[PDB]
Amino acid sequence: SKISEAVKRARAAFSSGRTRPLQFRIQQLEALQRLIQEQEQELVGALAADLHKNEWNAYYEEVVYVLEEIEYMIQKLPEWAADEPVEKTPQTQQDELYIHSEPLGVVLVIGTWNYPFNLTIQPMVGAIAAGNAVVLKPSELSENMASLLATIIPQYLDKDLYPVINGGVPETTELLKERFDHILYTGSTGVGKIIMTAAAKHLTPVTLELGGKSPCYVDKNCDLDVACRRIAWGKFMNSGQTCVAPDYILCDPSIQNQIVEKLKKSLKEFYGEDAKKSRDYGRIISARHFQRVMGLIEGQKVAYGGTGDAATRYIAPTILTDVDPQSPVMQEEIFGPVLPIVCVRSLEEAIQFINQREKPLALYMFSSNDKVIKKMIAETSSGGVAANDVIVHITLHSLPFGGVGNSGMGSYHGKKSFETFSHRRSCLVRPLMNDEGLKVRYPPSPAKMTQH
Amino acid sequence: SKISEAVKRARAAFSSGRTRPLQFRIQQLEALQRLIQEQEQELVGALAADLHKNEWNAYYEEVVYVLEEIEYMIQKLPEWAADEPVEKTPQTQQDELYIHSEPLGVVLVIGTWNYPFNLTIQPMVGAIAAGNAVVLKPSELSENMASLLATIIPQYLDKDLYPVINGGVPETTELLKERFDHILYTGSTGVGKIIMTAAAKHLTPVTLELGGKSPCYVDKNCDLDVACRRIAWGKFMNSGQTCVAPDYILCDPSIQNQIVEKLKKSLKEFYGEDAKKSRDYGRIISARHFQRVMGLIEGQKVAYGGTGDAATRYIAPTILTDVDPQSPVMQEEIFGPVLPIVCVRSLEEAIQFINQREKPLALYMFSSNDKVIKKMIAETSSGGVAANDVIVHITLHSLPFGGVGNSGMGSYHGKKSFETFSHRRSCLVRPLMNDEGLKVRYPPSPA
Ligand SMILES: [K+]
Ligand SMILES: [K+]
Ligand SMILES: [K+]
Ligand SMILES: [K+]
Repeated sequence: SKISEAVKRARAAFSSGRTRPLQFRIQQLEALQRLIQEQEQELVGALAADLHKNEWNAYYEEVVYVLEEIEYMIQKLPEWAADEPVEKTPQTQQDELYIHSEPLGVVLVIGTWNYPFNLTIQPMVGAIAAGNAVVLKPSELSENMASLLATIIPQYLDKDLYPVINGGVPETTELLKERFDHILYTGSTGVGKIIMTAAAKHLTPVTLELGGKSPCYVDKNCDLDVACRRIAWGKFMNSGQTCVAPDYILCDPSIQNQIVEKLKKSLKEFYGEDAKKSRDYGRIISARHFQRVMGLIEGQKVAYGGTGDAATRYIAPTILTDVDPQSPVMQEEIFGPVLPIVCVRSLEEAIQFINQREKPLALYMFSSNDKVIKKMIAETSSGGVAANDVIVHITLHSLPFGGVGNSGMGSYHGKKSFETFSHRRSCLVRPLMNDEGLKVRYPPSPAKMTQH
Repeated sequence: SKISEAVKRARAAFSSGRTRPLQFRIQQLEALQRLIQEQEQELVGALAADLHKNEWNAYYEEVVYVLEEIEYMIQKLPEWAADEPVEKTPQTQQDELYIHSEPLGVVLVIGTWNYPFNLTIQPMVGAIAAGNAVVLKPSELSENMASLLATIIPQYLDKDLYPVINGGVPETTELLKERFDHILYTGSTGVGKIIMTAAAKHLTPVTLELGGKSPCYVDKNCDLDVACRRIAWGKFMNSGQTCVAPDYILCDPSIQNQIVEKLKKSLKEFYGEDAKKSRDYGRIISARHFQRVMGLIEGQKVAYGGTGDAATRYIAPTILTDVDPQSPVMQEEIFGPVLPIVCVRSLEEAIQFINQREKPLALYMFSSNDKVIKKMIAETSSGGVAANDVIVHITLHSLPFGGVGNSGMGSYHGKKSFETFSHRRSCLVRPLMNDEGLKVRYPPSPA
C-alpha cells in the first residue's frame, strides 16, 4: 500500500545515517523557516478556509510559535545533542560518566484540526531536531491545511524522511499498524487509548495531548476588569476551539453578574456588537461540532449570545449563568464559544470540585492573593497552570507542555521536545587497566562477615 | 474483592493529603531503613531459598543498592521537591516561571523474581519519595521473598498506602483492571506489551524494564586477562539471571580461544573446580527455566561446563564456541550461566550485527581504543552502555537506568525516580495589573 511504502522509505532513509549529522538537521529546520516565509499567503488562505482565521491571527496565534520554535531549536541543538557529563562518585572518579542522546528512529506525528499548522509542524520540528525521520498524519477536518501540507512539505523537506499521509480514520488505523519508534498524538481521550493500545504492540513510547475541561477559578477580591478581559480573550479565540481555553468559570455567586458584564464589555470591544461581522472571530470547524456545541446551550439560562447560524457555522459568544454541573455543557469539553459559570462558595469548594473531576490540561486561577494561588496549585493537579492569565503558559520555551492523567502523558516544546524524541542513554566508560579496588567484588566472598 | 479494597484504601489514603508533607515521606523511608537492618537474616534466608544466594551477595549485589537509594533520596528530597525556577524572556520579566513537582497518586510496582528485593523495593523507594501511595505485586516465582515481603512491609510501613498484593498471574491480571496513576514493571518483552495494553484502558503512564540479549564486544589487542575476569563476573553472578548480564560475546576469530582460556581461569578462581560446591554460585529459579536453559546447550559445542543437576536446578558455568547466530541460544535472552561466543571479522560487522537485532537493555564493549568505543556507541542504540566493565553502570545515582525499544521505556534510579513518579507541572504566575504590553494581542487586529 501507499502507507506501508512511505514508512518503509522513511525507515530506510533513517538507517542510511543521513539524519545524524547536525548540519543536516539544521538544513531541514531552515527549509521549514523558508517554507513559512514563501508559503505565508497559502497558509493564511488555508486557515481562513478551514477556521475563518485572518492574516494577523493566523500568524500571531499559530504560525509565529512554529517559527520561534525552529529558531530556538537551531541555536540550542549543538548543546542539546552533546554528550552530558554527570556527577562522579569516588568509586567512579577515574571513569567518565555521561548521558548520550540519540534518535529513536521513525516518529509518527498525528496532528489535529484546531491549530492544524502548529499541532502538525511544531511537534515535527522537535522530532527533526532529535535526528528522527518523521511521518505526518494531518487531521482531515481541517481539509485545506491537510491538502496544503501534503503538497508543500515535500517541496521543502527531504522526500523519504518526512512523508505526509493523506486520509481519515481508516488510513490512520492502517498507519497505526506500522512500526514506529515514537508516536505523538493530539486529540481525544478515547482515541488516545486506542493509540496507546496500538503503540504497545511495538512497545512504542507515546506523547498524548488529550482532552479535559480547563477550569477558571475567579477570586472574589480581584480586579475583574483585568481578569474578565484576559478570560474572554483566551476563551473566545479560534471560536473557543483551544485545548487550554478556560472551559468554564468557578466563582462566588456574589461576583457572577459582574463577571457577566465585564465579559460582555470586553467581548464588545473585541468583536463589536455583532460578532458575526468581525474578521477576528472564527467559525466552528464542521457541521458535526456545530450541532454538538449548539446542543450545549439548550436548557440553559443565557446571559449573552446563545444563537448560531448553521450555514456558516457561526456561534455567537455565549455566556451561561448558574449552570448545573451535571448538565451537558459541564459534562464534556466544550471546544466552542459557550462560557458556563458554575457557582461555588469558597476556594475550598472549588478545589474539591476540580479534584472530583478528571485532571485537566490547564488550570486557571485569577487572584491577587499569593496564598490562594499556592493553595490551589498545591491541592490540585493539572498539566500546566497559569495564574492571572490564560493560554500564554504553553508558548514559553522554558515551560514544557503536556497533560497528566486523562489530559495526557509525556511533554514537549523547547528542550523537552528534543528529550522526548531522543533516547537518553547512560554511559560508563572505564579504563581497561587492573584495579585492585574492584577485587572486593569478585568471588570467593569473605568467609567471615563484617559490620555494615 | 480484596484486591479492589486494597487499591481503594491506598487511593483514599493518598487523597487525604497524608503523603504530601516531606516529613511523612522521610518517616516511611526511615522505616524502610529499619526494615532492612532488622530483617537482614530473614532477607538473606529468603534469597538463599529462592535463588541460592548467600549472606554476602544478598547484601553486596542487591540489598545495599536499596539502602544507598534510600539514604540518597532522604538527603536530596527537599531540593528535588522544591519549585524549580526556569529561564525568563524579556516578555516575562515581571512573571514567576517555575516547574512544580507533585505526586501522580497511586503507583503500581510489579516486581520480578531474579532480584526480588531490589526490583520490588528500589522502585517503591522512588515512588514513596515522590509522595505516592504504592501498591506492590511481588513475583510468585521467588516464593520465599514474596511471602516475607507480605509479612514485613505492613509491619514497618503505612498499612493503607503501601499494600502488598499476593498471588500469581491471575491476581496480577485482576490487579491490572484497577486504576493506577503509574505502572512500573520489570520482566519480559511479551508481558510488557500486556502491561501497557492494560495501562491504556486508564491512560496510565508506564515504566517498562524489559528484555534483550545484551551484547559484549571484545576488541582485538586489548588486555583480555582483565576483560574476561570482568565479563565472567557479570555473566555468572546470580547464575546468569541478570537483566544486564553480558548475554553473549562478539569477537574476532583470532582471540576466541584466548577468551575461552581466560574465562575458564577466572571461573576456577571464582567458583573452584566444581561450581556446585561454591557458596557464591547461584541456582536457576524454577524447573521450567532450568529445562529451558539446559535446552539451549543442546546442539552447541561445550568448551567448558555443560552439565546440570535438575533436582537442585544447578547448571555448571558453561562456555560455548563458534556459535551459529541462528541457533536457539542466540535467538532468546539466555538468563542463565551459558555464554556463547559468536565470531565477527570487524568492528563494522559487530555494529551491523547489533543493529540488525532488537535494541538491548545494555551494550558492552571491551577495548583500549577510545575511538572504537565512541564509534560503537555513535552507531548503535541501547538502554545504557558500559565500556570495559559490566553491570556497574545500572547502580550509579547519576546514571538513569532504563531501556529503549524492546528493552523498554521510561527510566528510574536517583533523581530520575523522583521525576518518573511525579508530575512536573509548568506554572506561569503573572501580576493581575493592567498591562499595555499585552494589549496588542487582543482583537481588533490592525491592518
Ligand atoms: K547535552
Ligand atoms: K575477592
Ligand atoms: K558451534
Ligand atoms: K488591540
